Amino acid sequence: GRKNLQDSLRTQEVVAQEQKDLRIRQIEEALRYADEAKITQPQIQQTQDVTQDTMFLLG
Amino acid sequence: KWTSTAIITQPDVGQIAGYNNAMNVIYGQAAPKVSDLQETLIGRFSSAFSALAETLDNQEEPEKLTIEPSVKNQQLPLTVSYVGQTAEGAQMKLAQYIQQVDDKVNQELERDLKDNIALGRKNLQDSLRTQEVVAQEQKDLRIRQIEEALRYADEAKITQPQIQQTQDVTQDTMFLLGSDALKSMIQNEATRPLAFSPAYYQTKQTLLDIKNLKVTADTVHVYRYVMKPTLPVRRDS
Amino acid sequence: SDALKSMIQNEATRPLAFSPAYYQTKQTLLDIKNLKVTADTVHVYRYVMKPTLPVRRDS
Amino acid sequence: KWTSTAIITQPDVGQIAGYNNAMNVIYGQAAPKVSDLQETLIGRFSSAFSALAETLDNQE
Repeated sequence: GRKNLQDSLRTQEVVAQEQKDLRIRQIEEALRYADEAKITQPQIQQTQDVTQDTMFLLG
Repeated sequence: KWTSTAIITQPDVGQIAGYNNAMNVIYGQAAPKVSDLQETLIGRFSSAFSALAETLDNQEEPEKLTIEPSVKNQQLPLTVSYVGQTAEGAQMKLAQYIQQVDDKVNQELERDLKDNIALGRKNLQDSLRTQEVVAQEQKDLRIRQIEEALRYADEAKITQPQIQQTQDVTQDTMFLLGSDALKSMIQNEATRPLAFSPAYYQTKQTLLDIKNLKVTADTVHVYRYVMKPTLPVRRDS
Repeated sequence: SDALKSMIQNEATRPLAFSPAYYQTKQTLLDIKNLKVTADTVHVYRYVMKPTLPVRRDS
Repeated sequence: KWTSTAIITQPDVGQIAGYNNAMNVIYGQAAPKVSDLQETLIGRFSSAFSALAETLDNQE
């Protein structure tokens, strides 16, 4: 069971890394788009946990 | 010449639990039923036992293996008996024959289990492939709406925010976000992350577990020994 | 007016309004085309007893 | 001269399940009911088993 569990935790890290890498790509695309739109500044004085779609408000 | 006896009872309930879980995943909604699994295991043994017993009965040899309920001393379950021509031999053969039948069924169960898995791999692989197409199509439509919106915006005379807070909205209203952001999305249309169907991601989770999966079908038994074969002092035939 | 003109100018393209029947049609088509079944590993019988000892009589 | 016997019982329920589930879910009122699937499988099993026996008796 412990051998299984150690394997499972290992495979799971690989899936996490792939997702982590994909989100970082979406962030790289969002920056060029935000500059292009002419938002190079915060549209809110606040900061919040924010999805890709509403991300642009961060500046 | 000499009758050696052994006493047996029920299946090992625990051992099959993993076979039952796997079977539920593969078959799913269609329903493999619990009932049919009990019938498939019990059937491999039944059919196989009867045949061995059959072969022994027909030959003009005194090698007679029989089953009926009989008493132990403290439990009444099934008593199995074998008549051998030497006492030591009746005890050895009886052990060997119950076991040999255990091995036969376990190999038939392992064999069917393989068959279940192979059917599941064709089905998963085909579903996964189909699911991507529908998602990519739906996506291609949403991209089209982003294009339509841009055209609408350039006519509408809104090229910049009429709404300060960004949100997702359909092509008729989208233009209010402003043309400039819309122009970029179209320009970089290809890189955008691919859309997933609620079914698709589920499929991937299931496949992901399936490769991890542990299951037994070589150490399962269909009987347990209450009394293991003993050396006889009975000269009944 | 500005939006309303754009819609008329690009009248042809406009999305299609679809009934529940459309989604049911694609749903049913997708589902038959995946399906697989059994064809030789299916039995409709079980043996309580495997053919046995000939010394019996019947008519 | 010498007669062989076998004893049989119910169908293997899990294996037919898919055929029945798919059929009802996809078609609805339009193709066979769970009852009608059942009736049809047995009507077919029963007519064939009996027909082999019938031909066989009639032979001497």
